[PDB]
Amino acid sequence: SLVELGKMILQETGKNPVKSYGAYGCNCGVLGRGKPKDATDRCCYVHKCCYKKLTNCNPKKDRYSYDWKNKTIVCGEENPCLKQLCECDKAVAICLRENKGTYNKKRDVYLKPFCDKGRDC
Amino acid sequence: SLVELGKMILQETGKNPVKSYGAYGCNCGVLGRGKPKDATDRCCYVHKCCYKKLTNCNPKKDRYSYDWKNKTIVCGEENPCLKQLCECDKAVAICLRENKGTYNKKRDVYLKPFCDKGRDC
Repeated sequence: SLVELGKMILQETGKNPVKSYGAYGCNCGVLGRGKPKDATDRCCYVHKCCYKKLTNCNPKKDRYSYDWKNKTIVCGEENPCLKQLCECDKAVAICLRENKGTYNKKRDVYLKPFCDKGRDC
Repeated sequence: SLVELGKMILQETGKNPVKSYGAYGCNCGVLGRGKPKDATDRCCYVHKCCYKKLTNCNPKKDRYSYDWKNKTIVCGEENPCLKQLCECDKAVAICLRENKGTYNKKRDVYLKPFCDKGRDC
């Protein structure tokens, strides 16, 4: 859920996940997918397609455990669905950190007027 | 939708809805419910119980029309679902305005600093 995902983003990027990625581009936050605007948007695109392959758990509400060892997200053993979900969340947190260099404040809202329909995952 | 809900909260409270309420307490913003920490937190708890009654529409995605008359939110006539959704969104904006005097900036973060399981809607 967002408790784990938002914490990972905070730990990797240092940014408020709700205010910085709650509605970034066409793919970051809620409101689904779309053709990505930038590298940051592409990370969230990757992420939501990771989520869609998961069907035995609920990424929105299911909780899971992980720990922070040597400043690295270490996913715990849960079951396979929850461990797969942990890995999706870890991947996007690292991705967003690596593309902070091109984060653009221009694209942080909720109407999505220019977002095109995304291709199938 | 999210657009109308955020616009209402801005019009009533004068605050940035995402920065001020995107993660306030246990019930404001971020998905999930819990024992409210104060009155502002309780406004969002009632709001999420309001949403759960609705099945014929999507609260997050479905747009509805409302108006601003005599500095008052006035819901348009929509269908019964969208009308009830507008009235839920209107009540949460008014409630947050009413309880601004006890707004506690110790409480606007998303990890759910640790909330107890909420009572049933």
